[PDB]
Amino acid sequence: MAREFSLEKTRNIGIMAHVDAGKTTTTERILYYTGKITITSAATTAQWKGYRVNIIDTPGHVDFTIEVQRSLRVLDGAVTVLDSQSGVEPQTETVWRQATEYKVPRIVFCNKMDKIGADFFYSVESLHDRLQANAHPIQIPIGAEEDFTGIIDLIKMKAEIYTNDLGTDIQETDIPEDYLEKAQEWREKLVEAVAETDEDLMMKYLEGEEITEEELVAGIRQATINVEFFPVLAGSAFKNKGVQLMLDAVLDYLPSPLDIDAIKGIDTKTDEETTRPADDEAPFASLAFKVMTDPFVGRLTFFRVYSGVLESGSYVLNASKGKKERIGRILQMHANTRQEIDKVYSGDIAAAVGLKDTTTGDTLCALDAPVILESIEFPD
Ligand code: NA
Repeated sequence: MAREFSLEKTRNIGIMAHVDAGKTTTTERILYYTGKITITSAATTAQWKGYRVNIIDTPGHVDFTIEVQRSLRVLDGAVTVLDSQSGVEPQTETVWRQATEYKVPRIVFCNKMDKIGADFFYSVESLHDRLQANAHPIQIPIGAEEDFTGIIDLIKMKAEIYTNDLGTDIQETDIPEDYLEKAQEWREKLVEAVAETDEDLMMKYLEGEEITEEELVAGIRQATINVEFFPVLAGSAFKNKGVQLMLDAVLDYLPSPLDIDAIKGIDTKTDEETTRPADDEAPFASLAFKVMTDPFVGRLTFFRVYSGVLESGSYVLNASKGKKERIGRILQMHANTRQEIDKVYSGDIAAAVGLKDTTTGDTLCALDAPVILESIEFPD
């Protein structure tokens, strides 16, 4: 009947992580924290503090084919996970450059801060040296290796101290005195780096004016969405340290569907290029990204809606196959449940029951406003 979560309050994300960086644990913990109400699902519908969060599956190994490019068009932003002991590795770099080519904003989670050899600053520096990435810490860890016990928020200049490995009984305190100057130092570097991404901010910073928290957070957000800045966080997913903070950063800095360039397509009627921006009033257009065989409802086809709205029990056009398709039931797969819905809006992800001739990469769109979307980048 009504759109539950607005476009502004939607986050379509992927987790970019090599198997050594702890992809599965991080994903499992994210699904746990965002699922409050082995088969890995193509996309999980979830929530975090009033925002819709859709976690989209991505490969744990380097993909040099076309399949990688497709998932990058479905997700809007990503969390890149690093093994704090190793920093950026060759495989990590390739994945990072692909994501930059396809303009995917990212926050970086330096995982395994409790492992022997874990070095947050080394990991941060490797982003600059090996990728020329404009990465800046928005946190500094309290301790390292078995002494890793907390995380300092550079924005608020407060600290979280963990008392267990469950993610409960978190003590919110002031920064310990032995880390205050170091925190001040890294916060100054952060302010300076953010100021360098915005002319109006740099003018104020150079003139010595006070940059507010709201202005600093907004600056980080805009630069991150522009793929010209990468906030760096720390934690241990397996020991439930820094997970909630990282999820907060997804909301704070990663893009909503309105923050991304509108998807391009070919209008088959005029034979010219067009776009399908996130607009519930515009004609329906979507991309299928995974075909699943579910052991309950049967053939499920996952899709991402870019424009318009789709009602369950309707007819749409598979513009890639050149034929009309019936959309029966529509489901959204949660971590612990499966919800049936009668309408999917722009920017959301869902799964249609029993679609006959639809495969990954196909455009599903309005019968009256046909378009072929750019799943694979158009030739030139
Ligand atoms: Na994208």
